[PDB]
Amino acid sequence: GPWAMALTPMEFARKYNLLRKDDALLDNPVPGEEMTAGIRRGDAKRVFTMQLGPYWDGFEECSPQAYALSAVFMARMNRDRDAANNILKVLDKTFVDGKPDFSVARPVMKKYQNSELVQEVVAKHAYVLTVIASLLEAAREDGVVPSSEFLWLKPVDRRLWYMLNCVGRQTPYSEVAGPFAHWKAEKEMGRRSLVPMIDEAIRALEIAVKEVRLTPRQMEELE
Amino acid sequence: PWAMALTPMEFARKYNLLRKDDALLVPGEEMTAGIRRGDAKRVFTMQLGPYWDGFEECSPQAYALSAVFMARMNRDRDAANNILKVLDKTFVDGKPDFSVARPVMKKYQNSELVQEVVAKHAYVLTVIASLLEAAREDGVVPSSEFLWLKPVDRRLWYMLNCVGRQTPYSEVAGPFAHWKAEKEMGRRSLVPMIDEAIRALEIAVKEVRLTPRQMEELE
Repeated sequence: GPWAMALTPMEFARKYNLLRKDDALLDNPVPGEEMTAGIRRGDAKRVFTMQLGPYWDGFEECSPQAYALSAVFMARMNRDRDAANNILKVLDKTFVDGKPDFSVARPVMKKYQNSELVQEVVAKHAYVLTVIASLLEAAREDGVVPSSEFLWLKPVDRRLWYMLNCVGRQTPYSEVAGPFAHWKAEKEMGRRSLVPMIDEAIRALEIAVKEVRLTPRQMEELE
Repeated sequence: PWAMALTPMEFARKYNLLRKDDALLVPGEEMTAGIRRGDAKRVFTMQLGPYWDGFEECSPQAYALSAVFMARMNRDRDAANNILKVLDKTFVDGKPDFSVARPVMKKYQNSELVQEVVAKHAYVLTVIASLLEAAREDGVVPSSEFLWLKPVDRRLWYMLNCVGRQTPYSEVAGPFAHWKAEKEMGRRSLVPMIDEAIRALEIAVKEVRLTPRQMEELE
């Protein structure tokens, strides 16, 4: 269960009771749109909002894994691969063994957290997830940083793993669609936002749900 | 969080291998258990896994990592890196593409150095252990280039992470000892040669003091 596939949009919507009878269609049927559910927008706002996670409030307050990965991407932003790789290898080796110390990253955090490029990112994003996404995107200015290199993350932190895997994708997994939409909104607004900006997640979920035909049993099952 | 390799004492409890060791036997050995030698033999025998019987008969994971290691034995880093790059990328998405190994398995399976390994090892696990050890004559090939194996095949992950190590994890002590035994005899052996794993488990269990709670349970 630490290693399941990402939920598809339809599976996400069923897992969180987000499907409804679509009464715009059920009172005004549109040709080429039959046998499709609608989405409960209010409940989806809640769900996407709860994916956003904690506000950024100093790197020392981050999770151990977010801390140590931020340090790597910092080190890369600042063009220091051996600090970056060294953290990658220690976490790799201790992943083979029982549990890792992310504490290997502390010296690199200390050295780069107040650096110009890191301070630009933190200025411009308000959530841990959206800070670190932007930190990954800047570290890929240096070169190659695939999610490969921190494969160990998926069982530790499913959400963080999916957020970081969608950096560079155009469409995110439904389980990180909230912070991804918010990250983009921050980027479009040119500032950090503490107010959740997750509407694009809802619109995309609606659309993805509209592309899937239900059976009649399934249509009657909608409330 | 992450599933840790069992210690010797946990391995021993999990397979019900501890036994009351009699009041007709050692100072400094108060509160220790003995081992059921027969039952441990059967557990280590079962860890050996299947006989090697053609590369087409291996699991998809074993097939592809074997293909990687052969490629390195024959010094084609690129086709080895391509496979690994491709299984990384691909595991990160829904399911890794083991089929990418197929071409590589076809090109080097009958090559001199692979044939020498296959000749000398009777088990899949002992074959691929030796394929990995030989792949390291080319360069560094850590289990860090195949982190994904840990959840796909735990046994194989543990076997391959033990190549280079002097003491194995208990969960692969059988095929580790067999592998050493075959390298020592200079031939493949179909009869399990797993006594070293029994002797190591006994030594390790004797270093661990039990509580009065745990001693009361022994037979």
